[PDB]
This record gives sequence, C-alpha cells and structure tokens, in this order.
Amino acid sequence: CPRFLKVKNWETEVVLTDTLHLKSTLETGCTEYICMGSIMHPDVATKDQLFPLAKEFIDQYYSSIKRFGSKAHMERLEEVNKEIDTTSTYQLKDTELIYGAKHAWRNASRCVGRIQWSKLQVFDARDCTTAHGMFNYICNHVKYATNKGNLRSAITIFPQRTDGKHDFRVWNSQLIRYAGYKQPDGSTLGDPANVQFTEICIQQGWKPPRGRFDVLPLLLQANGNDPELFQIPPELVLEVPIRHPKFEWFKDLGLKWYGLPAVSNMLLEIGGLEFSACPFSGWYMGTEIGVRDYCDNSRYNILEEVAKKMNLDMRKTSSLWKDQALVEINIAVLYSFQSDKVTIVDHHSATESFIKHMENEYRCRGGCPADWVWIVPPMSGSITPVFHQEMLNYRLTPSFEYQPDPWNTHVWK
Amino acid sequence: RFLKVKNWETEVVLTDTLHLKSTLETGCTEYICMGSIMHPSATKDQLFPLAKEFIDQYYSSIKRFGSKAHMERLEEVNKEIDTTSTYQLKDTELIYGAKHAWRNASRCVGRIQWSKLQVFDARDCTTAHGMFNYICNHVKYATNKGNLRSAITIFPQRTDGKHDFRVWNSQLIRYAGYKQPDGSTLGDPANVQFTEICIQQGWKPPRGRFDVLPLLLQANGNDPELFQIPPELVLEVPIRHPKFEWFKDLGLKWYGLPAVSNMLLEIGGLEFSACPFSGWYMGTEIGVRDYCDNSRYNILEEVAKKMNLDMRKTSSLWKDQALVEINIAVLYSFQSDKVTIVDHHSATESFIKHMENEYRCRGGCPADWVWIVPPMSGSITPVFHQEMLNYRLTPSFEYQPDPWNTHVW
Ligand code: HEM
Ligand code: HEM
Ligand SMILES: Cc1cc(N)nc(CCc2cncc(CCCN(C)C)c2)c1
Ligand SMILES: Cc1cc(N)nc(CCc2cncc(CCCN(C)C)c2)c1
Ligand SMILES: C[C@H](O)[C@H](O)[C@H]1CNc2nc(N)[nH]c(=O)c2N1
Ligand SMILES: C[C@H](O)[C@H](O)[C@H]1CNc2nc(N)[nH]c(=O)c2N1
Ligand SMILES: [Zn+2]
Repeated sequence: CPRFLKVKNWETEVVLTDTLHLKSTLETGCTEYICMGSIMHPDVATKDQLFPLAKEFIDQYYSSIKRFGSKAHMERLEEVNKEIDTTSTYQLKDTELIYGAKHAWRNASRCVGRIQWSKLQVFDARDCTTAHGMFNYICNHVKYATNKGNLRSAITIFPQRTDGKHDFRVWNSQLIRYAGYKQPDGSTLGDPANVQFTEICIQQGWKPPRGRFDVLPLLLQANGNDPELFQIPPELVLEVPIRHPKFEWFKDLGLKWYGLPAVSNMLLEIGGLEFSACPFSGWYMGTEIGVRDYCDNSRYNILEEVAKKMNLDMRKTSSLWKDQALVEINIAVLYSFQSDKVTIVDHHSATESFIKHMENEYRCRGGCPADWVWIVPPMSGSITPVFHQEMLNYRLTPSFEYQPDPWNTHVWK
Repeated sequence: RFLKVKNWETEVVLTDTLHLKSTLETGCTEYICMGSIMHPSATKDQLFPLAKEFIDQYYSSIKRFGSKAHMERLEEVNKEIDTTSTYQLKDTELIYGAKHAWRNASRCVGRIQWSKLQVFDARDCTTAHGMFNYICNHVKYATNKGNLRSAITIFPQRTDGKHDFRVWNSQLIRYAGYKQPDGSTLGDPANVQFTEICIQQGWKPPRGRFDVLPLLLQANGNDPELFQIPPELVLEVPIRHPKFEWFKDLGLKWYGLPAVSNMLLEIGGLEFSACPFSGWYMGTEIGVRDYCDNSRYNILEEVAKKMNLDMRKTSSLWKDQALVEINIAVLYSFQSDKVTIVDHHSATESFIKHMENEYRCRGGCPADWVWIVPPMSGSITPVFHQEMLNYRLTPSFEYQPDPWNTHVW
C-alpha cells in the first residue's frame, strides 16, 4: 500500500495527509474489486497468536508514555511473555487497561464524538465473579455517568475471555432501552426494535408493565452461567419528557426518552485480550433520538401523527410534510433536553467539533479513521461540514468490535 | 462468493452475483476503505480483449452468443484494430453501450429510467461549430418545453490524445461566477474560474447573478471556441414559495436542464471524451446543494431572516428549518411551471424498486450509498436503510482531467 494517502474537504479545499492507515490491523470487508463501506456488519486465541498481538500493544503503550525501548518496557514485555507461556494468557496492568480503553474509543471509526476520547472514566470490574456483582458495577456506572444530568463518559470493563465457555456478557445491547410488545393483532406497543429481547426477558421471568416506555431489566451473564434478571433502580434512570418551545400541543404526545446512551453488546479488544462485557456510555446527539428512535418506520414512527397536529398537507410527498415535521421533532428534542439541563449535543455542533478533532488527529497522529456513512447525521446532511469531508476508513487496535448475540450462542446450563 | 445486502427497515435480503463480472478497481483494499473519496485512484494489444468482451456481452444481451453475427463481428474488430490501432462501433452497439454505462452508473439515483435514453450519434462531427449545432439540438430535444427527456450526444472517440473532442463546460447549463473587488462573489462561486476563462476568451459578461455561461467547445484537439446557446432554448424556473409571498422577492431562479458534459464515456475500450448527457433534476440538487452549500449560492442565512428565525444557537435548528422551506419552493416552482422534477422521497423510492428489478433480472446493481442518499432528510428516505454494494461494471462514465490543465494551444 502507498505510504501517504490524501483526503480533501470539498467545501474548504483543505487537504489532509494520512500515514496512520499504515498501522491498519484488521480487514474492512472491502476488496480492490468491491466496496462494502455501507454494509452494517461485514474458540479462543492460541499462545502463538497471542505473543505478537500483546507485544504490538505493549510497544505502542510504552511509545505513548515516551519510554520506548526502556528498561521498564523490556521488563514488561518479558513478564507478559513468561505469563502467556505458562498460562496461555496474560493480565493488563491498570495503566494499560485505561490506555487501551481510551484508544479503542479513539479508533472507533463510526463515532462522531471522539473529540472527547481522552476524557473517559474507566471502571475496572475485572474482579467481578457474579451477576449480582455485575449489577452493582453497572448501577454505579449509571449513577456516575448520569451525574444528575451533567453526563460524563464512562466504561466498565468485566473480566476477559478465557476458554470461551466462561464469558461475561450483557445481554442488553444497550444498558437502557424501552420494551416492545407484539400484539395478537400485529401492531406493536413500545419500541418495536426490542420485541425479541423483551420476549426473552418475559420468558426469563420479567413481569411486563406493557407500556409504551417500560425500561427493560438488565440480563446479566457472569462466568458463562445462565443470565440473570435485575431491575435498575428507577431513581438511577434519568429521563426527559419531550416538549416543543412553540407548539404547546407537542407535550400531549406523551413522549419521553432516557438521558444516558450506553452500549453493552460490543467486545473490547486490547493486546489480543477480549473483553466481552465492556458497557460504555457518552451523551446523546439530538438526531439519534429525534430522527432514528422517533422517525424510523420500524421504530416509534411518529412522523404521521406529528404531521397531523401540524396541519400539514400530506397527500403529495413533494409538499415535504415528512421533512418539515422531522425538523420540529428534532427541535423539541434539543429543547426538552436543554430545559432539563441534561447534556445533549446538536448535529451541527457535533460535526463541527469532529472536523476540528479530525484535523488535530491528522496533525498529531498522522490520520483519523472515519466511517462517513456513520459520521454524517441522518438529517440535513450536506449542511454539516462532515458531508463534504473525505474520510479514510480503516480498523486500528485496540478496538470495539461486534460479537454474536448471546442468546444465539449461550449453552443453557 | 455470493454477497447479501440487507435493507434494515424491511429486512429484505438480496443476493449479489453481478459483482463477479467486474474487473476495474474501486480503489479500496482489504485494509483501507475509500468509499467517501470522490475521485479515487490504449494500444492494439490492450484494446482487443476489452473490445472482445464488450461484443461478447452485447451478443449475450441480445441472445445470439456464438451466432455467425457474433463471429464475424469479432473477426471484423480484430482486423480493424490490427490495421488502424482502433475500431468503430456499430450504431446498435453505441446505443447499448450508452444505456449500459448509465445502468452501471453507481452514483446515479435516477437509473430506473436507464433504458429510456435518446442517443444522438455525433461521431461525424469535425468542428466546434458542428459540436455547437449538435449540442443545441440535444438541449432543445431534451428540454422539450418542460417535459424533459433523457438524452446523450456522443462525439468522435479518442484516437491519440492530441486530437481530443472536449466540452470544456462541466455542465451544459450553469451560471457565471464573478469575483468582486470587495472579496464577495457574484453569481455561482463554483464556476468562478471557468467564468473568467470565458471572459479571457472574448465572452462579454452581463455581470449579473444568473448569467448563462457560453459553450466552450474543443474539436479535434484544437483551441476551444465560444458559442452562446440561444436563450429560447434555455428553460429557466423562477423560484417562489406556496405560503411565503416574500420568497419570490429573493430573486432566485434555476435552469431546468441538468446536463453533465465533463465526463468520459467508455465502451469496448474506446474513449468517448465528449459525451454530454442530460436528464431531469431531483429537487435537492438545487434546493440543498446549489443554494445552501456554503461554497455555492449560500442563501440559508438570508432565508432564515425572512422566516423570522432565532439564529443565535445552532440548536434552534434554524438552518434545518430554512432548508426544508427552500426545497419546498423549488419543487413547487418547477411543478407549477410543468417542468419535470422529482422529490427525493419519490426518487429514492424509485431507486429501491429499481434495485429489486436489477437483482431479480441481473444478479445485482452497483450503487454508491454516499451518493445515492439525498443530502437532506437522509434516514426518512428508503435508501438510507438499504445496504448497497459498489463495484465497477463496464461500459461506464469515468471522470477525466479538466481540459485547461492538459491542452496545448
Ligand atoms: C461523549 C460523547 C459521545 C457522543 C456525542 C457520541 C456520538 C455517537 C453517535 C451519534 C454515534 C452513532 C450512534 C448510532 O447511530 O447508533 C456513536 C457511535 C459509536 N460510539 Fe460514540 N459518542 C460518544 C461517546 C462514546 C464513548 C464514550 C465511546 C466508547 C468508549 C464511544 C464509541 C462509539 C462506538 C464504538 C460507536 C459505534 C456504535 C455501533 O457500532 O453500534 N462513543 N457515537
Ligand atoms: C433521468 C433522470 C435522472 C435523475 C433523476 C438523475 C439523478 C441523479 C442525481 C441526483 C445525481 C447526483 C448529482 C450530483 O450530486 O452532482 C446523479 C448522478 C449521475 N448520473 Fe443521474 N440522473 C438522471 C439521469 C441520468 C442520465 C440520463 C445519465 C447518463 C446517460 C446519468 C448518469 C449519471 C452519472 C454518470 C452520475 C454521476 C455524476 C458524477 O459522477 O459527478 N443520469 N444522477
Ligand atoms: C457511547 C454512545 C454515544 C451515543 N451518542 N450513542 C450511542 C448509541 C446509543 C443508543 C442508545 N439506545 C439505543 C441504540 C440503538 C442503536 C441501534 N442501531 C445499532 C441499529 C443506540 C452510544
Ligand atoms: C445527468 C444529471 C442528472 C441530474 N439529475 N443531475 C445532474 C447533475 C447536474 C449538474 C448541473 N449543474 C451543476 C452541477 C454541479 C455539480 C457539482 N458537483 C460536481 C460538485 C451538476 C446530472
Ligand atoms: C445501510 C446503512 O449502512 C445503514 O442504514 C446505516 C447508515 N448510516 C448509519 N449511521 C449511523 N450513525 N447509525 C446507523 O444506524 C446507520 N445506519
Ligand atoms: C466527501 C464526499 O465524498 C462528498 O462530499 C460527496 C458526498 N456525497 C455526495 N453525493 C452527491 N449526490 N453529490 C455530491 O457531490 C456528493 N459529495
Ligand atoms: Zn470500501
């Protein structure tokens, strides 16, 4: 591959030069003959595979702390070696773990919020042994990160994978989601996306309130055991009721959302170690709720009802009635959240901040991988600066990765 | 391998077999994806297999593979490349190759129309004056008094690079951009440089906001020459809003005919360096990009004024609100003037049905998500949720250098 690749911003004519792609460790799905850039998703590591992966990460860590080739660098390397050789694995020091987590976020090509990458509270839960223990650790995460509305980004890292039969997993794809219930008549109450998961919870013994906005319990799996249900204390789940600054009727829609966005289904990869339960949280970009959660057809799908209360001509599509409502909805989302002093960023601010971030990363690190398809907001795309920004996408390690759904893989005891 | 593409709204899965038939690179590799890069990066021996394969797919597409018609044609092309280092397409082959370059255009959301293409063979052309006549007839035909019709005009192929036919205008119809003293820019800032080349060539500009640039036509490697399209041929739409009576007072208008004239049509290893093609507008091209891009007409702020919007924080989404109203007015104007136009909801809806057709009958449809998804209201259109595979099928429209960077006078 060529040593320097060039990206161009077509609005400002600014050109950036990427050398960091040279450090790419994983495949993208693309080949020279086909591009998968818009495909959403394109038993354990052996001693021989583990050795070079660990060394790679160790070198990189001591390179970050400006002690490359130092006595402590060679000593850490030999210790990790000795350990992989005797135990087929090794354990990260707390410093390495925190560095690894921060960088996994730094390398997350789909995340537009990465300007904040180095401010990340890391909770080491590697001593956890039970699901009740996971529940404790998670509750602490939530209360900390929520911070009464002034959100702070946090990750909680549970023990690494060992033999594959003793995985820690959060079954919830996100820590906080609303239930979805499928009626006999074919309609769906709640959040239709979560119908399968809700069903799982119900089977496990969850008594459903059958409402539009019922917070799902946690379904926690420790040490490869069957998962266990727990209810998050409602006092720990901060929510924002949606209202509109101009339209007083908007509040009559009975809408609300949760303040804390937190992913719990991904796998954290550091130095060849796999952390299968590593829930992380930041704060919301308005469009995530106002556009996707609310306006996707297989989600809350409120465009129609909102348009009606707006007295919009809805026979032609060229009236653009869908669009007009969308903007209002997203205004009401940012307004509710700010009025309740819960941290939220609009899509203009977030994308602007990301460009400055990207530019700085090219300047200091020789590149910044980015997935244009994910980075560009799902509304008003071209009036945000990222739309006109060329981006190279490649996978750096440490990383957050996808993993199969646990209910597809679990061997029920 | 057979690849699957999933729409994440309907859960429809399509199996792509077509991609196995491609041979041009996309620029990506296993480790680096360049799907958001806009411009990623012929002898007798080179030319023949290219020629061979294309004749092969033509006789395959018309169900006469192995026929004597097929055989002779293969022998005919052989002898002609042999003795002239090039070869000439049959008319039927020209029309197929044009329609199929459109069909293979991964960046075009309009492809459901691909087989309804009017093809004007201008390969007998020899002078700029010729090109100008051919182009005027194109324009008049395709405009059709508002009921637009897809057209392409194809000039003589490349032979030796030194005798290239080129339309210097990136598009057939665009407005002039003027660089003011005070540093502001009049007209369309994107054309500023070209506008000034035209002036430097003898063009007397009216220095207004919407001045139709003249045609700059290069024939057979020669210096390009200026020609003004007759005004009566250039259909234009005044932009008014249905509810906002003040919108007319913004003084906005656009041309009704979108016609790309800077690309290269490639067929059977032949290079048609001059091949303007035209269609009709999707409303967002004008309403979003042309008008609201900071580097273009940049009307967003001015519009936001007249809507009496709070423009202090971005979180008031005032830019968004003004944008939707601009695009309503555009659609509304064209429609009121019986000028053909498609809204991005219908356009994207059409593209999805087209993808179904292509998978059903052809085993896939190359598509560039970055270009297919409209520049506004992305996820409330069907294609945002549609996985698409991009790959390069031939015949194709490729980019080419700007002529004012390679032409010797
Ligand atoms: C601090 C403020 C943050 C903001 C404003 C932000 C913003 C976003 C947005 C808008 C998305 C797209 C989400 C979607 O459409 O599903 C996203 C995705 C993502 N973010 Fe961030 N994020 C933040 C924090 C974090 C943190 C703390 C981490 C990890 C430590 C992270 C890693 C990721 C990853 C891995 C994805 C991909 C999600 C997926 O593949 O499903 N982000 N982020
Ligand atoms: C008939 C109705 C058509 C519609 C609604 C349509 C729609 C569009 C749109 C919206 C774009 C993006 C334009 C931009 O962002 O600059 C595009 C690109 C494109 N179209 Fe179509 N188009 C149509 C006809 C055609 C025809 C007749 C051809 C060729 C014979 C064609 C070939 C292409 C190509 C090659 C591109 C890529 C342009 C580039 O690379 O800059 N289209 N189309
Ligand atoms: C760290 C982080 C920050 C942020 N702004 N958003 C996220 C994703 C938030 C999120 C919350 N509830 C539900 C979802 C579902 C997304 C569904 N996608 C994967 C199809 C996503 C994560
Ligand atoms: C065939 C065709 C159909 C269509 N609907 N749009 C187009 C684009 C036409 C077009 C007209 N004037 C100006 C432009 C500028 C494009 C600017 N891009 C290249 C940066 C483009 C072409
Ligand atoms: C098909 C396509 O890849 C898919 O709909 C993507 C598009 N871009 C996205 N971007 C973000 N941030 N989140 C998403 O879920 C998606 N979905
Ligand atoms: C950076 C990116 O490649 C560039 O801005 C592209 C994005 N998608 C686009 N899509 C269309 N239809 N037209 C464009 O000009 C662009 N520009
Ligand atoms: Zn790619």
